[PDB]
Amino acid sequence: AQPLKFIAVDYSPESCTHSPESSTITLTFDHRGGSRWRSTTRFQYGTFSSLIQCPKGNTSGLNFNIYLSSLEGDKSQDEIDFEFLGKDKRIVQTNYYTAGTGNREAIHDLGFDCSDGFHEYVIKWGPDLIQWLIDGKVIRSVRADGEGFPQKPMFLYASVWDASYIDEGRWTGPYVGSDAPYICLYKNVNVPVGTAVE
Ligand SMILES: OC[C@H]1O[C@@H](O)[C@H](O)[C@@H](O)[C@@H]1O[C@@H]1O[C@H](CO[C@H]2OC[C@@H](O)[C@H](O)[C@H]2O)[C@@H](O[C@@H]2O[C@H](CO)[C@@H](O[C@@H]3O[C@H](CO[C@H]4OC[C@@H](O)[C@H](O)[C@H]4O)[C@@H](O)[C@H](O)[C@H]3O)[C@H](O)[C@H]2O)[C@H](O)[C@H]1O
Repeated sequence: AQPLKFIAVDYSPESCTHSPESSTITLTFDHRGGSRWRSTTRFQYGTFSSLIQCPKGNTSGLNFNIYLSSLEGDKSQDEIDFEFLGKDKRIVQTNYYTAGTGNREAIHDLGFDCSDGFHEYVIKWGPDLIQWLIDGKVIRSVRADGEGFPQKPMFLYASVWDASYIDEGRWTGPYVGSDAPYICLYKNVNVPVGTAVE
């Protein structure tokens, strides 16, 4: 594993702040919206990790995340996700996509408030096994079957966005915004050294 130091920012770069000397990338959500960072290379399998401290206060409406995707915006994509749902800061959702088909959501109870400090989130991606880990514990394991598996090379992505418009607000809640600016911290992001492609 190696630190990720070369990133790209896909929109609203003034809402993404990188402090290389502290190995910390910070995404802000406020009246300007949010932002999204990514690796500049794709990867073909490997282990991906980050310390994450989610935003303070009433995060209803917001989605903050870290995920692998073959290309954000593509509708036939492969993906592996961690997504925090802002109305409940004591859960995280995992999911994965195969050629544009998802619908494999699972909700996990964290046992902590995801904004209380840094916690470690890890995705291990292989051709027949994917694991999600939180603070060193496997929380989900999936194996390849006839129903598809993520195999395209993928970028590492993270964003904060207002998802309150999704499913009439049932997914992340209405956006209240009482505690803007919301700041999500990503520290010690680590990506595979030898399966980067590109
Ligand atoms: O949750 C992570 C991940 O989970 C998977 O399950 C899913 O497959 C992924 O798509 C999802 O990724 C995140 O998706 C959101 C929503 O966008 C997606 O669906 C809609 C489609 O339009 C997108 O292409 C998909 O990516 C995404 O958040 C949005 O990203 C947009 C950019 O692609 C943002 O639009 C941009 O906003 C800029 C800022 O200003 C505008 O928005 C804020 C307003 O205040 C302002 O008035 C607007 O002008 C614009 O400058 C820019 O032109 C515009 O393109 C959008 O705001 C944002 O919500 C996450 O980034 C992504 O990680």
